[PDB]
Order: sequence, then structure tokens, then C-alpha cells
Amino acid sequence: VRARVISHALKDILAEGDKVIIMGHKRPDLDAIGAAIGVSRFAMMNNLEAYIVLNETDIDPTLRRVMNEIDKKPELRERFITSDDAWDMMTSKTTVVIVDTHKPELVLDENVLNKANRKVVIDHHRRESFISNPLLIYMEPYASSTAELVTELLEYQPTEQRLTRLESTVMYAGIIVDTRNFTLRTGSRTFDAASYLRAHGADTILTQHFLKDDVDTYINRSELIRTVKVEDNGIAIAHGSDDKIYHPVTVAQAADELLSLEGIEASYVVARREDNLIGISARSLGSVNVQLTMEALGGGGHLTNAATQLKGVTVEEAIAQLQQAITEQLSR
Amino acid sequence: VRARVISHALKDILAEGDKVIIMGHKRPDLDAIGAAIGVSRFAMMNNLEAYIVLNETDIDPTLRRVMNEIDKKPELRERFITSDDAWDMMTSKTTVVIVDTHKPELVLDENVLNKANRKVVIDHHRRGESFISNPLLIYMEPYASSTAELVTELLEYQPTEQRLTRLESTVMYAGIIVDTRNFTLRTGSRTFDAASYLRAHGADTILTQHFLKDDVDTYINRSELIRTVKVEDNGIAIAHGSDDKIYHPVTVAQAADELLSLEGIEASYVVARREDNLIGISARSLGSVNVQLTMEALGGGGHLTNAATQLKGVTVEEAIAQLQQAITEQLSR
Ligand SMILES: Nc1nc2c(ncn2[C@@H]2O[C@@H]3COP(=O)(O)O[C@H]4[C@@H](O)[C@H](n5cnc6c(=O)[nH]c(N)nc65)O[C@@H]4COP(=O)(O)O[C@H]3[C@H]2O)c(=O)[nH]1
Ligand SMILES: Nc1nc2c(ncn2[C@@H]2O[C@@H]3COP(=O)(O)O[C@H]4[C@@H](O)[C@H](n5cnc6c(=O)[nH]c(N)nc65)O[C@@H]4COP(=O)(O)O[C@H]3[C@H]2O)c(=O)[nH]1
Ligand SMILES: [Mn+2]
Ligand SMILES: [Mn+2]
Ligand SMILES: [Mn+2]
Repeated sequence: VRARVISHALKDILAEGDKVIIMGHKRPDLDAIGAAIGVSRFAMMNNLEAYIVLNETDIDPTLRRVMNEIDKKPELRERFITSDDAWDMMTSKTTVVIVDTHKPELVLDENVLNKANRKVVIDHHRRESFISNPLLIYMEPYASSTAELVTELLEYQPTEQRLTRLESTVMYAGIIVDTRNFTLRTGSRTFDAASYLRAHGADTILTQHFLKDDVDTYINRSELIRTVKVEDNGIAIAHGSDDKIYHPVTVAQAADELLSLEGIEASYVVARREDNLIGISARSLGSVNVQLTMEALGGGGHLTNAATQLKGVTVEEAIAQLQQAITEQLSR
Repeated sequence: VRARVISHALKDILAEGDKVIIMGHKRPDLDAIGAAIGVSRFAMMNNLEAYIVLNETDIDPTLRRVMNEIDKKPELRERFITSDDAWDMMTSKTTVVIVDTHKPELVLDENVLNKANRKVVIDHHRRGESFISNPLLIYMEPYASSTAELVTELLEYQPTEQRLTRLESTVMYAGIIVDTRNFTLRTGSRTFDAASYLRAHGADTILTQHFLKDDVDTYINRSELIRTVKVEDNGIAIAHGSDDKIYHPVTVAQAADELLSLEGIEASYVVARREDNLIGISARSLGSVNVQLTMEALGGGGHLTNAATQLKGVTVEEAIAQLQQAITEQLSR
């Protein structure tokens, strides 16, 4: 429906410009990069000239692995340009496309954004702040990702110049990342888009390769997990020893990983973050609402994803406050 | 369409028999069960009479978790019958459908098969020497992900008044997940089309996660093999269990497997006390390093990516040593 008209409607909004320039959000992830690459391709399909804005300093380790493939094995590189090159090349008929974000403060380059007279916003979140006077707004909160939304727009244009395998892989990876391998916000349309991409060469094992965790993170993550106590009621608590500082990501990951073990519906992981700060990551399948649990300990978030931080306490005191909160939350 | 043709042809063959009996392979997995279920929904969509064969001895831990949900929908629970119930109700007009196998000695009940007059076969394996005798229809597709994927396609072309239920599509979806290791093996656009169809009918991802939860204890175990690894610069990794401890062959195989999922690892070698006298080596590789050669050269063997060996007498630290030496060997040309 929307996806039907908006596709053709925007090859027109794009047909009316010298070039098209694409920007994601700062610290681009694979949804951002894949969505941009898609749109890149969507424009090329109408022989429109397209470039994606990326600076050396935006490219993190995960993205770095991607870009190495992009240099070693295609000609995808040459469509990536710096902020400067973007500015020094855009007129006022140049269409800027914003993918995977809607707040201007978050756009990869607010200057390249502000300069452009013709703005379009493709994002899959819900709407305060927002881009000024956009020629079009494709906001669809129920998609899994921006890469999904762009995938189903590709399916209307000149079938001629097809998605490369590699472009497909990266779009695919963005979907994998945002859905956690098809376990979150996945609808039939996610699978429709995954079908389309896989039809065009999307490599699942290369996708695995971009995403692989490292040894030390596994080891550190499992240190927390081997301490878990699971209650009959499905609540599970793991912890780090009070004398050891854990990186807050491996704590978040531990909490996630536990949701994949039998009998665990909600996970809480407690570990020293700083010299006088304890962190707790909470996670659930949706039966237990871990937002309430974190809010009652000074944190917050969403029903299945939440966290909090506590100062001055030892690991054991925070666990105590944690149990107090849980037993209070699930008294019946 | 081919599947449209097959769908419609199967409708005739099922309707002209007097009822349908559905049977997968021995120690059925979620795919065989998902597939059988889909076939029984297919039948119902044409007010045919369908039964799935399943004995209580034929239900592993995973499957029991699944039957636990099925018991809540009597309509669905009542479709499953035992080998006996099945034999005593077969006639000459009864049509038996084999799912997820094509090998007569792999069928769940050889007896029920042998009494079968009218037969159908749907599988995603490739033909071996043996084969179901004189089937009325054959829907094999060696490149598909699962029999659940194939059955799913056939479903798409039938009356939709009494649709595939939420619970039915969930089990079929689970079969696809097990067979493809969560869309990481032998997955194709058609696999995603099946998945989309299933998901459109309420296939529940959380419940599927439930069916497939790992054992806490076994996570921790596999964890302390992986915890031990040392990865050389060339991407060869070596993990070991203590020699005083003893590990399940599956814990070991899983550790070696799960090491490949880590960054910068081309090949894994896990080594742990397999008995009291014996030591075990599991070896895996992305596809580059030649774990076969390494293992063959230790009185073992397997395949380029998946090989292994056992060594009786030695103790781990020396088994590790024999590994280093054999590796150092094929490595330096
Ligand atoms: N009201 C309130 N809410 C809070 C507070 N602290 C955290 N939250 C909220 O609760 C969410 C829980 O994630 P986290 O456990 O703190 O843990 C962090 C972080 O450790 C985790 N994370 C970061 N990178 C990764 C990753 O590569 N993988 C995984 N599995 N998790 C990651 O996700 C979280 C960060 O993302 P967020 O979207 O911000 O998601 C946060 C955030 O929305 C707080 O003091 N007050
Ligand atoms: N020449 C020679 N070849 C050998 C020897 N041992 C194994 N092989 C061959 O190479 C494969 C290596 O797997 P494994 O590490 O020994 O590990 C074992 C076993 O631990 C593992 N396994 C057992 N259960 C499971 C399971 O539920 N899941 C998974 N992923 N693996 C399992 O699969 C392997 C056994 O099944 P196979 O299909 O036969 O797979 C074997 C077998 O084909 C040997 O001593 N000499
Ligand atoms: Mn993003
Ligand atoms: Mn996104
Ligand atoms: Mn199968």
C-alpha cells in the first residue's frame, strides 16, 4: 500500500534533482549503512547520481569489517564520500535523503543537512524534534528496520540494474542486527524483505562474519552467567564478584544470553561498573515487565529491556535491593 | 507453478482415499512433526480425515515441550495416534504420507508403512539407493530447507476458511528454525517466503524460543571448554577440558562448533577426557583450514570442516602436544 505509491512517488521526488545524497545517523550501524546503500541502489535504478556520506571517523569496528569487504571485493567504495566532499558538491536542487533517524541533532552531518533545500526522511521509529520542511516523510514504526522499508521500495523500480550480492548482504545484516536474528519486531514483511534480499545474493555467512563477538567478551560474559540462580517462577539473577569491574556491554549481553536458557523468563545481571557504582541489566521475553523493576531501583527502559545504576553499594547490597523490588513487584 | 500442480494433485490423491495417515522418521524432530502437522491441516482444509502417527517412546525432551502446548488444544491433540491405533484403522483405500524421509528403514513405523497401499513422499533430502515403494506422488526437493518449507508452499493453494492455526504455524516455523539453525544453513528466498506465510498466521517466535531453550548446566559445561581457548595468529584455536574431568561428546562437539562463531577463528580443536582411558579431539573450520588432514594424521578423520579423533592411553596435555605437532606439520607445508 504505502510502500506501493511512495516508491514511485519518490523516484519522482528524486528524479527532480541533480544528485541524491544519503545520510544516516551519527555512529552509523548496519541498519543505517544498509538502508543508505539500498537507497543508493534505488536511485541508481533510475540512473540518478547517488552518494553516501561516511567519514573515516564514523566507521566503528563492526562497520570496519564491512568496509574491508567493500574495498577488497567490489566497487561499492566509490559511492562513499566525506562530509566535505558532500558539501563541496551539492547544489540547492540536490536531494538529501535521511535514513534510520528523524532528529536533526542525530543526523551524521547537520551542516550538509541544513544546506540542502530538498529533504526526505525514511525511518522506522515513532516521531518531538524533526527535520524541517521535508518533501516527504516515510515514517513506519511497525517495520523492523529502515533496511526493511527500503527493501520493499526497491521492489517497484526498473528491475534492470539489480542489487549486487554485497549490497544485499549489508542490507540483510542491518535487518539481522535490528531484529536479533528474527526474534524481535519481525513480521511477515520482514521475511518478505529477507526473501527479496536472499533472492539477490545476500550472504548469510558473511553476515555472520561481520557480527562475530570476540573471545574475551565470550569469556567475560560467561563469567557472569555461570553464577545464575533461577527461581521456580522464572526470575534469574547472575552477578559479578564485588572486587571486579565488568564492562557494561558484556553485562548487557550476559542478561540477553540468559534469556536463551530453559526456565528463564526475566534476567537480572548485577556487576560492578565503577569504583563506587553497581550496574544492573534486566531483560525478559515479555511476561515479566523489567521496566517496573528497574524504575523501582532508579533506572528504566522498556518492558523487556531496562537497566539501572546504584552508587555506594556493594554487589551484595544491590542484589538485596533487587530481590526486595522483585518480591514486591510480583507479590501475587 | 510446480508447487501449485503438486498441491492440487495431492488434494485429489487424498480425497479419493478414505482417510490420511501421516508419518515422519524415527525419533522425529520438530521439522518432521511440523511437516506432519502441516499435512494434517492441508487435509482438514478439505474436510478429509487425517492422523499423525506418534508413540510415547518417540518423544524426546524437545518434542515433549511441544506436545505440552498441543495438549491445550484438544482438536489438535486428538489428531495424534499410536502405531496400533494406526494399523487397526488402515484399509486399502487409506493413504499414508511420509514426511521428511524417503528411506523405508528410517520411517517411524516400518509396519504401518508395509501395510500401506496408497503412499505419498515429501522430503528435502536427496535420493539414496533405497526408497519408498511405489508412491502415488513424490515431492522431493534436495535444495529446500526442510519438509516444513515444502509443506508450507503446498498449503498456500488450498481453501482458506479453516486456516492454519497459531499453534500449528508455530510448530512448522520451529521445524524451519531447527533445520536451518535459525536461517544460517540452507536457507533460500523460498525459506523466507515459507517463514513469512507462517508468521502471517501467528507463528509465535517466543514460544519457538521456548521449545529450543538450552540447558543451563550444559551451557556452563560447554562454557568451561571455550573458556580455556588460545588462538594463534593464523586463526587456529585450541581449547581443552581438564584431564581429571570428563565431557559428553556433544558438549565437546558444541564447544568446537561455538568457537567458530567467535571472531578471528579459522579452526577449532577441543580436547577433553572422553572416558577414563581415552581422550577426544573435535575439530572444525570455516572452510579454509584442513581439519581433516590434521585428524587423519592422528588416527582419526572426517571432512574438511568437520572431523575428529580419539586417543586411548595418552593424557590431554600430551594429546594437545600430538595436536600441536601435527598442526605444526601440515602448517609448515
Ligand atoms: N530510565 C533509565 N533508563 C536506563 C538507564 N540505564 C539504561 N536505561 C535504559 O534501559 C535500557 C537497558 O540497556 P542497558 O542494560 O542499560 O545496557 C546498555 C548497553 O550496555 C546495551 N548494549 C550496548 N551495546 C550492546 C550490544 O552490542 N549488544 C547488546 N546485547 N547490548 C548492548 O544496551 C544498553 C544501552 O542501550 P539503551 O537503548 O540506552 O537501553 C537502555 C536504556 O534505554 C537509567 O539509568 N535510567
Ligand atoms: N576416521 C574417523 N572419523 C571420525 C572419528 N570420529 C568422528 N569422525 C567423523 O568425523 C565427524 C566428527 O565429529 P566429532 O567431533 O567426532 O563429534 C561427534 C559427536 O560428538 C557429534 N555429535 C553428537 N551428537 C551431536 C549433536 O546432538 N549435535 C551436534 N552438532 N553434534 C553432535 O558429531 C560426531 C559424531 O558423528 P559423526 O556424524 O559420525 O561425525 C564425525 C564422523 O563423521 C574417528 O575417530 N575417526
Ligand atoms: Mn540505528
Ligand atoms: Mn534501525
Ligand atoms: Mn528435515
